[PDB]
Amino acid sequence: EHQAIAKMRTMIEGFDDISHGGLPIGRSTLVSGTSGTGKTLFSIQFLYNGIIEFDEPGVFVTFEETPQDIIKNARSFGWDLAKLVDEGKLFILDASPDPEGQEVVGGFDLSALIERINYAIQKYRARRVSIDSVTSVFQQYDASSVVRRELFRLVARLKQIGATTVMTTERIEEYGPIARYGVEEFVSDNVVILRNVLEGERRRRTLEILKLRGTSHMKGEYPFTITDHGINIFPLGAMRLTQRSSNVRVSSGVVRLDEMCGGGFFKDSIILATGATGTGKTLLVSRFVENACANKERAILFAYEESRAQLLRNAYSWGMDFEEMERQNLLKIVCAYPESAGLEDHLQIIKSEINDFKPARIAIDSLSALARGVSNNAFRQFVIGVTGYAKQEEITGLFTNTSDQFMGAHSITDSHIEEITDTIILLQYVEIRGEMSRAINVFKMRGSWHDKAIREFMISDKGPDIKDSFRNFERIISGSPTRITVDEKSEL
Amino acid sequence: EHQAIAKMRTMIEGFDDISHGGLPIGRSTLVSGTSGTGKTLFSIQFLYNGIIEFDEPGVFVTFEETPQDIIKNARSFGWDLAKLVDEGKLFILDASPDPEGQEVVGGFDLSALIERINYAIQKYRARRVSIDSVTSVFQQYDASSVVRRELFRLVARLKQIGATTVMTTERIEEYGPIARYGVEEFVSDNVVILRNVLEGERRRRTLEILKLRGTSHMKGEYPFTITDHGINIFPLGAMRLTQRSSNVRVSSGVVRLDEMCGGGFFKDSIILATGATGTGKTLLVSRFVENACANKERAILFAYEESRAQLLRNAYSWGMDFEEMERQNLLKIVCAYPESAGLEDHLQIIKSEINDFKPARIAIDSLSALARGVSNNAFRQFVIGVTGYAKQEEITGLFTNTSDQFMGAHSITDSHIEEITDTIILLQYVEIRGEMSRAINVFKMRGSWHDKAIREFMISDKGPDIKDSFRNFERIISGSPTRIT
Ligand SMILES: Nc1ncnc2c1ncn2[C@@H]1O[C@H](COP(=O)(O)OP(=O)(O)OP(=O)(O)O)[C@@H](O)[C@H]1O
Ligand SMILES: Nc1ncnc2c1ncn2[C@@H]1O[C@H](COP(=O)(O)OP(=O)(O)OP(=O)(O)O)[C@@H](O)[C@H]1O
Ligand SMILES: Nc1ncnc2c1ncn2[C@@H]1O[C@H](COP(=O)(O)OP(=O)(O)OP(=O)(O)O)[C@@H](O)[C@H]1O
Ligand SMILES: Nc1ncnc2c1ncn2[C@@H]1O[C@H](COP(=O)(O)OP(=O)(O)OP(=O)(O)O)[C@@H](O)[C@H]1O
Ligand SMILES: [Mg+2]
Ligand SMILES: [Mg+2]
Ligand SMILES: [Mg+2]
Ligand SMILES: [Mg+2]
Ligand SMILES: [Mg+2]
Ligand SMILES: [Mg+2]
Repeated sequence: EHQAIAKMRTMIEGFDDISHGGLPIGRSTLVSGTSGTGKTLFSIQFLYNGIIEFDEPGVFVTFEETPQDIIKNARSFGWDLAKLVDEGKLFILDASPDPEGQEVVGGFDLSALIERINYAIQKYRARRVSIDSVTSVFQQYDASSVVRRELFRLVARLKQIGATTVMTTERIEEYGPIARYGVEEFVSDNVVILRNVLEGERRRRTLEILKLRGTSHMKGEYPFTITDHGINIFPLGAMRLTQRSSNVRVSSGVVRLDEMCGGGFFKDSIILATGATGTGKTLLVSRFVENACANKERAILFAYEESRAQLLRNAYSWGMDFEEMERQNLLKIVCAYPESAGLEDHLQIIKSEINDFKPARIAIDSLSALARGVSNNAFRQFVIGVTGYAKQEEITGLFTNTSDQFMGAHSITDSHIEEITDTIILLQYVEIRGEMSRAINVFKMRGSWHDKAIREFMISDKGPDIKDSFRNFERIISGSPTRITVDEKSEL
Repeated sequence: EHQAIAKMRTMIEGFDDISHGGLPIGRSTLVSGTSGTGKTLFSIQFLYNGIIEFDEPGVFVTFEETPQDIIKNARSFGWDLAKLVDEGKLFILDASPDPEGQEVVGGFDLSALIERINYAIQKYRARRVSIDSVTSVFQQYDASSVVRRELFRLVARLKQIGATTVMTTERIEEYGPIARYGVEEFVSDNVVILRNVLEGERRRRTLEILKLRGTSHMKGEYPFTITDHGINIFPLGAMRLTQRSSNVRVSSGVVRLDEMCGGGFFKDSIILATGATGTGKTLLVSRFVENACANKERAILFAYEESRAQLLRNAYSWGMDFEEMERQNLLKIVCAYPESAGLEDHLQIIKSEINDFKPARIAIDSLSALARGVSNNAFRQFVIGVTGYAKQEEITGLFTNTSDQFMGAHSITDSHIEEITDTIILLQYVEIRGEMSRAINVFKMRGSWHDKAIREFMISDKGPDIKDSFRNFERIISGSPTRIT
């Protein structure tokens, strides 16, 4: 063909993006990674989506796992391969060793296997093939060279057959060589590397497309998660900067604030409330979530610091009843510890919820909490995730950030996310006569006018009351002001 | 001969400057890298260019990839090789192994292949030769010493024949030995290393001319990109300090601002707009991007923080009308997340757009965003790149930076780009009576006078209104002045 290689869609969520269409038709993609990375799973999701979505027959060749075990473990994702096998759509060809015994199984092996495969393909009219762990085959007594040739033979005979194949391989080091023999990376046309990176005591899964001879692909590692739906990849670096923006306004749940914001937050906008511990971020959230129920809209509240019990105790105490918001089915509370998983897991958790509850407002009490430990880049990436997800989804996001130091805060955010956010509400402590009073400033607002006032405010059972600025002070921001004016009133 | 080693141009963008001229004639250059680095694409771009620019025949010896595949793959970049083959300008010598099977045909191995490569050179009057993955050949069962002889012999037969060769090898360690057997390094005259260095979930491609017997060449790694047009290297260090410089002015889209700058910006200049989050850089960017259209001059606005939609929104609330700008074909919006690529790539995309649109003004909203995560050195290199480019293309550039701390920032740029810039507009907050007012200062202008006052300003639908300075205050730069009555 006078054309540049074409790709078969895998349908594995996110992979097709990273691969600019899927896998090159007629060629073999090697998928390698250490133990428990998702090799096998990937190979099955590949054949499975083929059958279900394009009615393209597949042949799964297995060297170590038993056809029963393969079907069985597939139920973990709601896949009945047993049924597909029956309908002649899927054909697992068992090439594993019988628990008994026979020697010299390396000669005929490949050859007899190739026509076994050939016959299978020809037979069920298959378009997709998966060979799970070729590695275990020469794992009989071979050296690099014997591996290089044997491989080249199977890739080649397979290519001639016209099958779009996925071959699996095991590794021993997360970043060491690509595949056991350091010979496979070259013999294959395409190379994909699945990583199960430790780092901390957490494990981050990532997928990289090392090379796709003939075409272009995204470069690098992409975090992904195995779920009850298989491999789910998040091309955070593929998400486009083309989200929608309306001048539609919506309320903060605190009128005076709405005023300060030029008349309520924009519907399309990511909000951030910062400030030292205890200033009142959670309050503005509660009042923010509520406001979405009072108007009969749906809102979720992912809290990483407090519980569902405490969030309800303190919320009632500020006048709004979360209980009802629940029953009526307009408010949904999540709750979980930042350590209960890794950033890639949370982002998905979040994305999930959002799909089943279709919120109109979303609040994440404390990003500063999800930044506990994680790397700064890994974090920033996460923020783009949630942020960028809700933004294109016309969801108003309110995020919290506790400043690492009360009073004297020289930077809005310690993780520098400032640029990623549309609106920024600042809460700070002001020392005024041996007493600690709050201040509330609408630091910025992208589309609106807002008010440049550092208004003090109080919290009570009614909630937050926004009073007036400290016009007669110098160094408010510092948290430790000073009074001015030296002329009271005298005669002429 | 009696003179300076002659060099054959590769025409591979940027490589000839790196190698000062091209690849040494009649000698063979070793090119190694790990899988997916572009070894093949290099050796094919070598022959392919020889044929298309110089009508120099080429012979492509393949040891693993199939001839039809090598052809097919090249379509990636829009290169019909089947044709070049059919016209006799290129010949793909298929030396790979039989898919079927045999083991006693290659007993005259090395020698026979030399007579085949040799017969082909004389046949097609080949000048350039690419041997792809010689490595896999001895990948049958050999020891280092055995590889140093066969390699030597070959290289020699081609040097005798007089062909200028490109032999490609494969590595396993991005920074370990140059080739599998740590023997090819020294059997070749030239060594070029291709690297796909990971480093933080992102890959960066670099090229390095490790050695070139007999001549000089640029030392160290240069970053490259494999695009639709093949390899493409930016010799960022090879860019000289030879940009033209006029005294002609241009407006900032804000009269008063042009007044503070002694009559606006200099056409040939890099302007920096620093300020804490919210101060108003984008408001300035927009007004700058608009002034180019009113003058019927093209301008590109590379956004990395907001969107085409939002920008358009916010632009509208400040007056103007980005919509019209677009239609009229006077303004172009880009948009992309820093993460949506590595610095090397972004640089390109930018370069790219500029070429297809020939803008008079460029605005990169938030350099500070581009600097996210990357290394400071790799970032400086990026600024020197974009900057230097516009500076040589007579393009006026407005770059934006957001300081990490609002108020009291003690340096214009955290990444330290100040020196690389001609003019620096600075925006800061100032606490006046429990309120947050703005201030704008033309911190520096290399060829003009410019006002030295720290004037306050408001943002209204109409736009930015530069007013008067805080004369009766002390420590305004501290963010929290001290009104002295
Ligand atoms: N329903 C599920 N939800 C979440 N994770 C799961 C689920 N099922 C399996 N997993 C995870 O995926 C893993 C299975 O790995 P998998 O069988 O895909 O291939 P592998 O380890 O790459 O290769 P191989 O097991 O053949 O050596 C489990 O170990 C577990 O970590
Ligand atoms: N009924 C109430 N009356 C007066 N003040 C209250 C009442 N409830 C809470 N507060 C005040 O509000 C503060 C609680 O903080 P809040 O729930 O707003 O979250 P935060 O400051 O954002 O984050 P964190 O509490 O984790 O520091 C307390 O410090 C307290 O002074
Ligand atoms: N049109 C294209 N646009 C962008 N990138 C491309 C395009 N075509 C190929 N690529 C990229 O270039 C690479 C090609 O590498 P190439 O086949 O030239 O040799 P190699 O990777 O050095 O060695 P090997 O033969 O072992 O793969 C691909 O892996 C891919 O990342
Ligand atoms: N319609 C408007 N009317 C009055 N003021 C506005 C209006 N729109 C925006 N503003 C003001 O302008 C500021 C917006 O900043 P701008 O869009 O210019 O970029 P920035 O501050 O430089 O950077 P970033 O917003 O990415 O942090 C807000 O802080 C706000 O005070
Ligand atoms: Mg707290
Ligand atoms: Mg709290
Ligand atoms: Mg390679
Ligand atoms: Mg190659
Ligand atoms: Mg900013
Ligand atoms: Mg901005």
